[PDB]
Amino acid sequence: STAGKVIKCKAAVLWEEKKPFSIEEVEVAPPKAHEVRIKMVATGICRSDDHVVSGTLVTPLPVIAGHEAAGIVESIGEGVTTVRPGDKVIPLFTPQCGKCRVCKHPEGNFCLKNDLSMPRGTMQDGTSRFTCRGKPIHHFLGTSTFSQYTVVDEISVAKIDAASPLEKVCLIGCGFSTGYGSAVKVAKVTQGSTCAVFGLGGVGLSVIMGCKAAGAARIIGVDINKDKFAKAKEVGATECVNPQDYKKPIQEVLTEMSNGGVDFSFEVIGRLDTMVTALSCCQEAYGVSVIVGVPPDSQNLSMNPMLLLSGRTWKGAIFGGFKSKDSVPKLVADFMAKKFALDPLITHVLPFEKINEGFDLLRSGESIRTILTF
Amino acid sequence: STAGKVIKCKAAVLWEEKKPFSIEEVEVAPPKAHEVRIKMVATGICRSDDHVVSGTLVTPLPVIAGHEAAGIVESIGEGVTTVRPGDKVIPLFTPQCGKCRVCKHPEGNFCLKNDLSMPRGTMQDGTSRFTCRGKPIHHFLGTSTFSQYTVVDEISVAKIDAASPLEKVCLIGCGFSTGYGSAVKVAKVTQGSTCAVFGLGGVGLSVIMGCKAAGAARIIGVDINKDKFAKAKEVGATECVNPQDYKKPIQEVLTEMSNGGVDFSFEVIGRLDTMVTALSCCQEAYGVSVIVGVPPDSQNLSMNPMLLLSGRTWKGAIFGGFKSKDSVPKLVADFMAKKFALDPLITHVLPFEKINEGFDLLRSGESIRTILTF
Ligand SMILES: NC(=O)c1c[nH+]cc([C@@H]2O[C@H](COP(=O)([O-])OP(=O)(O)OC[C@H]3O[C@@H](n4cnc5c(N)ncnc54)[C@H](O)[C@@H]3O)[C@@H](O)[C@H]2O)c1
Ligand SMILES: NC(=O)c1c[nH+]cc([C@@H]2O[C@H](COP(=O)([O-])OP(=O)(O)OC[C@H]3O[C@@H](n4cnc5c(N)ncnc54)[C@H](O)[C@@H]3O)[C@@H](O)[C@H]2O)c1
Ligand SMILES: [Zn+2]
Ligand SMILES: [Zn+2]
Ligand SMILES: [Zn+2]
Ligand SMILES: [Zn+2]
Repeated sequence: STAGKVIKCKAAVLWEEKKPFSIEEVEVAPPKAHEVRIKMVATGICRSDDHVVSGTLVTPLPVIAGHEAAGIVESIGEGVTTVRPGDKVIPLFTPQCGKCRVCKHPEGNFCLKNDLSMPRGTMQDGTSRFTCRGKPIHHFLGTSTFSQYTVVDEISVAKIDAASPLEKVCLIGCGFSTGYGSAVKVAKVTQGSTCAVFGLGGVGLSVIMGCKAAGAARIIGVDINKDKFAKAKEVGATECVNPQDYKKPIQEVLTEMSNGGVDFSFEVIGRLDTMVTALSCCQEAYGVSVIVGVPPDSQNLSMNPMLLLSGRTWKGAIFGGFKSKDSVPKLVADFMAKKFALDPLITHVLPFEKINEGFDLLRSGESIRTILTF
Repeated sequence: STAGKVIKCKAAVLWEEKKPFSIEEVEVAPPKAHEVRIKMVATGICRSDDHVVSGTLVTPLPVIAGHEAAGIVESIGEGVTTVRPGDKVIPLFTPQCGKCRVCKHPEGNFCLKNDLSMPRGTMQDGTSRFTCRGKPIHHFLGTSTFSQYTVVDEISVAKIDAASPLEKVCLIGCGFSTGYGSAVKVAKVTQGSTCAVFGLGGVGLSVIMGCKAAGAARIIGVDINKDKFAKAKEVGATECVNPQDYKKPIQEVLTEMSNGGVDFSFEVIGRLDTMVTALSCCQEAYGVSVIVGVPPDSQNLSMNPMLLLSGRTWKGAIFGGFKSKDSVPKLVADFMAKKFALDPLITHVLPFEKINEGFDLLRSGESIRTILTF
């Protein structure tokens, strides 16, 4: 609660890979010049947080993962000008300093002040703000939402409507924005088109939501988990296909289904094989393929360049192509006006303490988005 | 010679790979329904015809190669309505049937009636038209321009200006159009942008040409052949770099001089390695890399997908994204209106009979385009 000095609270520390999270008592230091201390309220568990544990996404340990949340400004640091104490807010794993090359660029959004290309696991000061035992804990994407209190650089935080249901709205901190943005912003799905979405998780279902918004005619969901097909159909999919039901490669199935290939295909899983399969399944001469999922640390993929030479465009995108600060509050507003629904993504809600259970639900396949409340 | 039946003439037949062309006598058969027989006046030597001789580009031998040329209609077949005997024309290696899904699509240009994805070496009806010695000979991309006379289907021929200079306009058959289109049409170079072009041959120089037309503020040329530089700077290049002069990876070099990467890179050589180096050297969040060169048959390239996750867009294109039949006439017009110059690309003009010498020049590095005359 209240402060101007070190706060002691509970956080979900990950000490080693492939191990459960240890909810421990951490000392969260006060915000410095241009930083804000936020009292967390809810956090969605995304597969990227899971990649940290399984070691697919290399970032320094010990660490406090988490990047999809909504909280409340507990205090403000020297120089802050964009938020104030008591303000509802959303941390931003993709920052927007407003000064670098990309921020200037009217299209690019992968801000040069991010901690994703080369994780230091720090505050921009190059310092940590957490300590457990006596040891300093790293930050994740300068967000670290698996904690009652976290401190973010102003560059990495966005003010949201005071009437927002922080428990719903946290999905806009990643899952929905990344997925919905891939469809509408990065691939620019056209009306009457035909799309194919590989991966029916919380981000994948969001991509389907975006294709429906963008007026697509057919939305083919693809997943090796038949159970996902209901939600997929409920949020827009015109049909779902399970690769395992077939005796021929899914590209062939998809091309034939779409008489020649899909207009837009999306990879929202994170593995080398589906990325290429998704590319190949779209129309050879003008199909667009967008890589949305996060692949394993240092793995290369092999592909035949003639796939491109014909006329195919392959892209990738972080955070749905959205300029972070500008977009999250505008998105939250659209939610408020009821232009899209988040409920369909939310399968579970557990108290933060049951964090490990939420990840088990993820990994087992019974959940889409499980929200942890504080 | 005029006619209504077989015309016995001369041509360069490639009987076996990695062997010179044999200039000999072939029998060119009269055009069937919707076919046009054409008397050739001039042809350019592109690297793709060399790929055929090297076996890098697989197409059934024996074959009569050649894809960039211009000539005059000697005769037409039953049902033709878009050309007449006496008309100047350019045979299109990328057809435009106007009926298929790609042709009806606003941006696609790779017609579904092309003989490039699965090369049969024939004509629309699956039958040849050339006989040498006594055995039938194959067609190349439906054009086969290294012959005094050839036959093409109505969908692979465009009528051009009756006043156009054929030993010039023949470069629009491939080299210019494909290179100019890659910049202007495919990548869509923006004014003020920083471009990079790997490979300074006829096709590369034309890409430079288009970048200038697009308003590129910086256009860097990369080549291991130092002697190409002058002609590059001459047609638009601002700088020229020779990878072999540095002790560090070319992408490091290119990313530093462009302060974090170029806006648009083009691969116009045809190698797996440079298609990746071109991709990496462009800005991570919004850079665009276009593949123009033709890779070796069934070779795959390895690459790290994070490159795309950042925000980069990778594309490829045939004939510069140009819908063949309607664009070629319009491009010839712009030539007539002095909108662009083809003269800097032409370093030699040899008699058709000296086709071998032309190829040797190409291969020795001291040529850009050699025009062969009939
Ligand atoms: N680009 C970004 O900004 C970004 C942000 N957050 C998450 C991501 C990534 O997106 C990916 C999805 O995240 P999520 O929705 O939270 O994940 P979630 O794990 O809920 O969904 C993954 C889905 O893919 C399915 N799947 C797995 N293997 C296959 C397969 N081989 N073939 C077909 N289907 C398969 C699986 O059944 C599951 O439903 C993951 O890699 C996550 O790290 C990217
Ligand atoms: N996409 C299409 O529709 C299309 C049509 N025709 C040809 C092409 C292809 O375009 C490519 C170029 O044609 P071209 O302009 O006739 O060939 P040309 O040989 O004239 O150009 C090749 C140039 O690349 C240079 N080069 C070689 N190695 C390197 C290297 N390692 N690094 C940098 N530069 C290098 C080389 O010195 C030469 O200057 C070729 O691969 C051809 O097969 C594409
Ligand atoms: Zn995420
Ligand atoms: Zn920035
Ligand atoms: Zn060519
Ligand atoms: Zn067509």
